[PDB]
Amino acid sequence: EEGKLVIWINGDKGYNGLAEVGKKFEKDTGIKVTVEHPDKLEEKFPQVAATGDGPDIIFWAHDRFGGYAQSGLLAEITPAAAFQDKLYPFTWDAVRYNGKLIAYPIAVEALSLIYNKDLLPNPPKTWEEIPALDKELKAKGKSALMFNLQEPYFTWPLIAADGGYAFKYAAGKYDIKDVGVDNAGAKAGLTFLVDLIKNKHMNADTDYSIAEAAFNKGETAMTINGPWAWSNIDTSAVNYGVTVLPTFKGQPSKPFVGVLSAGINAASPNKELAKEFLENYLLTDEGLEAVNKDKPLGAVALKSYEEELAKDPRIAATMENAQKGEIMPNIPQMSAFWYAVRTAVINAASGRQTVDAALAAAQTNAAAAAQLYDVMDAVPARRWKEFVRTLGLREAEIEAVEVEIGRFRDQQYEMLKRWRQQQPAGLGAVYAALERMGLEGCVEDLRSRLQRL
Ligand SMILES: OC[C@H]1O[C@H](O[C@H]2[C@H](O)[C@@H](O)[C@@H](O)O[C@@H]2CO)[C@H](O)[C@@H](O)[C@@H]1O
Repeated sequence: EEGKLVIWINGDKGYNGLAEVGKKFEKDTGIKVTVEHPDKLEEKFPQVAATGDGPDIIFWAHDRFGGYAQSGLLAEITPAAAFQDKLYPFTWDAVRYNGKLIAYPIAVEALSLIYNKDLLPNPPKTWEEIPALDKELKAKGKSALMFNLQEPYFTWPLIAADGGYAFKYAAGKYDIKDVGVDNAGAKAGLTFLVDLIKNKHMNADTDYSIAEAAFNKGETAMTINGPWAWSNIDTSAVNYGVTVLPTFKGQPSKPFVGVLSAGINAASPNKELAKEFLENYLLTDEGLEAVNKDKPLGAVALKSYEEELAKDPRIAATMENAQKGEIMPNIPQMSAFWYAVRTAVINAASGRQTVDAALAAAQTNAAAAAQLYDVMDAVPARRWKEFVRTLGLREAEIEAVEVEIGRFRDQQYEMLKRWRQQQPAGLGAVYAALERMGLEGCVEDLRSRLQRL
């Protein structure tokens, strides 16, 4: 409410360093700033966004924000040109949706190969030598590589290496009908990983926590993680280097590059309080450093502080894997891409389906669920569950998109409920709700539009 900014950020980031920026904002303003890191906040936000229980500011990679923006869930970001010139232009590209800036870019993230120099002074240049490397390391009682296999964010670089892609980009924007998840490149990539499991070089149940504790206790020679993981490795007794990810079939693995961004809730009563903290407190040299001290940000978007961080060879390696990778689209159809790839990798890793059944299933489901967003606002009110039931698409990854779209539609009805009570609300979500509620909603919609002038 008024007199407080509640901020949502994921738990693997420096929320205590971010809180320290919230203290300094309170010493000058008296305004209290609370930072919390809820479980599944990226899925919890579309549930409580337009309600009085949503955050004022939400921190996540830029790929989740276009679904928020298209729903009208976030207020438009309009900094002065003098403030925009303080950040790199490509960071603003990642937060521009339909010509509108929708968030504040914070830092550039990219996965890197992190290795123990004591167990491995020269890291492998190719994926293909980890099998032979692991055998020599399992004789030593250890393993070669352990990383999170439960999230496709970590496994996508190998899948993308030989030619996999999410949505084909061609001349200005992406084609959601062109998904490259089961092409010859993505199959060879996922086959190599599955080959590592069946050959006893990796465990299919390895997650983030096990892979981190194994590397930080010297049990595996390598892991794959981002800049946020460096702080936990510093505290342990391992001398580590970070460098390029291995190549596959002679081509560099292409990770999905995420730009950590801060979006402002369109239903927040303290939008101006949020921009002042963001523009004049966090996005400063001493604000970024308070967070980077907690757990590192990576290549920050602030050009002044990025001069100091570019010295770090760990930052240079992050940028090298980011140029070899590709930036994530911010389109709402990314949620459909992820949900379908998570199931394909887990099913192929556990052997429940072959690499071919897994990647062909995800290809059709990701291309089918992508079209649901094109009619999310068209389906008339009270009819979304009826619409879903009629289609009969009973696939887990497709209905995960149906549920989120249903969550998006509910928040637009909350925005209309507040807007009718002269409360803070996003006008785009108000109109999106009104334009699916019959002829009287379209009269109330346009009548409103005509008084705005
Ligand atoms: O897994 C940790 C890592 O996850 C994030 O990457 C996400 C992506 O941003 C989401 O849209 C999700 O659907 O897909 C990926 C997970 O599979 C962040 O990019 C990163 O900061 C975070 O550490």
